Amino acid sequence: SQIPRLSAINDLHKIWPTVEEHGAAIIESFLSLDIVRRLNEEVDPFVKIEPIPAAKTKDHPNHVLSTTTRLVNVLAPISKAYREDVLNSKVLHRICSDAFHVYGDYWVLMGAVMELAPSNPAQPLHRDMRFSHPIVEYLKPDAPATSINFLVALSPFTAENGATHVILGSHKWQNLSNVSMDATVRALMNPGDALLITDSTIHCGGAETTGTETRRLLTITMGISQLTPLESNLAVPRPVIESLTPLAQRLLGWASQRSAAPRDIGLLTIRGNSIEKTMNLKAEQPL
Amino acid sequence: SQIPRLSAINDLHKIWPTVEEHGAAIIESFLSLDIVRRLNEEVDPFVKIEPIPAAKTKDHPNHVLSTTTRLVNVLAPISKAYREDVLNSKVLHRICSDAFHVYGDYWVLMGAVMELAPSNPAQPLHRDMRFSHPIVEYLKPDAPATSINFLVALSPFTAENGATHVILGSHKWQNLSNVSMDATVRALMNPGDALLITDSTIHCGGAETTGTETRRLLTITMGISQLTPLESNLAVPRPVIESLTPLAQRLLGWASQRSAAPRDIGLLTIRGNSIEKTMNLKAEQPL
Ligand SMILES: CN1C(=O)c2ccccc2NC(=O)/C1=C/c1ccccc1
Ligand SMILES: CN1C(=O)c2ccccc2NC(=O)/C1=C/c1ccccc1
Ligand SMILES: [Br-]
Ligand SMILES: [Br-]
Ligand SMILES: [Cl-]
Ligand SMILES: [Cl-]
Ligand code: NI
Ligand code: NI
Repeated sequence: SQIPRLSAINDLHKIWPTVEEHGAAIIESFLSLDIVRRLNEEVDPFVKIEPIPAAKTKDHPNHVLSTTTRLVNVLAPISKAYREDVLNSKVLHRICSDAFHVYGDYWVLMGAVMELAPSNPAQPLHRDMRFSHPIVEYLKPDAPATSINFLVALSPFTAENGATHVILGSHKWQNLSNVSMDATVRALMNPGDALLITDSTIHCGGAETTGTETRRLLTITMGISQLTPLESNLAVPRPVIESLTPLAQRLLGWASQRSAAPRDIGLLTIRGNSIEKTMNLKAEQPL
Repeated sequence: SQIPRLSAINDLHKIWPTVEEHGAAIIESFLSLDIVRRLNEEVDPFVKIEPIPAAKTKDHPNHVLSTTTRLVNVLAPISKAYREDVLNSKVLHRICSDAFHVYGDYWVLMGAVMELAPSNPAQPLHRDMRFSHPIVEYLKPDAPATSINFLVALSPFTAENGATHVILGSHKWQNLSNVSMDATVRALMNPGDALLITDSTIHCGGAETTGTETRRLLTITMGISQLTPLESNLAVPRPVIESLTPLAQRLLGWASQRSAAPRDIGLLTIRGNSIEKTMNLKAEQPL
């Protein structure tokens, strides 16, 4: 059976329950085509200048991604559409608050644009977070998901051009001897549609088989504020940060965070006060 | 039987193995009396001006600590002795690399001076991290410790003045029906001695029974770089940060971090480069 498809408008309350059951759901029109167009236009140049993932120039090379893959993260300074429209997505925030209520506050572990070159091979079937957060492998099997991944199509996802594979129900698997491409279904998606998976969903990028098509996606890993992001916004200029909403500032680690503990003592606090109170960080200041 | 006592000089390799077995160890002369004297002198005024833990002025009040308790964190800007001597402690770094090798890089979750007023009541028996990191409760029982706590005496720890209680072996307990003050032994310590416990060691601050003695400690929670610190150094001036060693900068979240994954892709990275490379952060620059 196929990946459940849900409306961002009509089925909002059904999205997280669907992922919790099946380990994957397609959110049709997660981003409007206007937001996709502005996002694509803004990141275009940064994708073109991005070297190979394991470039000898990098002191944090990515040895896992194929040499044809280009990944651009820390999108806040690059993209007005990302910092304003995506970081304040009503649909994203409803799903994340549904997903992470047991733990507390959530933030962006990584927002990245990925462009796959023609003839990009299929990724091995995997769970995310295993190259950055070894801790997640030590969580009890039934522990609520500590991160989820919105794979947003920025170009068409087809069977031919390497649309994502998922194994439905694999987020609940402990024994992995049944892991095979035989067990997968595809995320066929229009630009702005999003495939939502958990950190336990077994999945992979598909094989690009046309030899002509370039596939692009926005991957948003949302995780509990108790886990360290893969990416830093420490070098984002304060003018850009102060142009954001307080919620967007929190998602980029420019605010203190709270756990769901009844008498929570907080994260990234400064002698009982928040980052934002201490540094007198203003919000929604046009540049 | 009593908490094992070890020399910082002679028994360095024995410290972590001792804690892994018994859940607690006393490191005699962890800090020299000179470092304790300079630390005490530097934090003295900040302890005196610190309001009650749950002060109505705070947007992150601590509702757990007794009203008599004063906790001062983000010590880097306050204390030269902390930022230089403590953050670069050869003994601390050997123990942390022994403790956290399975996970990867570690950093400071919180460095805090705590002063307990005369007649401070005993804390309830507890595990640390339960008011900040709900995630830790979902770790498999046998998961390696993701944080440890150095409770460094800055004044004498006596049975009379509320020396820490620990239950030896309690870091391996799953059933907690045997938790009682009957099962505890005391950390009797001279200034500069440290009680080392894990996030699973059942322990409590003791009852101050003299009505005259003020007890002070430096608590250093060291944790894997995959867990978010309780405290932020985001507001520490760049001059102070650039006065530190690269290792000290990493411990305060002013560097990218690495996991122990064979093909680690890193934490707090910026398009495959480190915070320190990106921002051209210099180190060991006198003010
Ligand atoms: C390596 N790797 C990434 O770089 C990555 C990229 C985008 C979003 C999350 C993410 N994290 C991963 O765990 C990851 C998985 C992965 C596995 C197999 C093949 C290629 C990737
Ligand atoms: C509340 N609380 C703290 O504030 C604290 C202080 C120093 C170092 C770590 C730390 N984290 C805790 O988990 C904690 C435990 C705790 C439990 C019972 C009573 C009083 C404290
Ligand atoms: Br993909
Ligand atoms: Br104590
Ligand atoms: Cl790839
Ligand atoms: Cl207390
Ligand atoms: Ni993946
Ligand atoms: Ni404690």
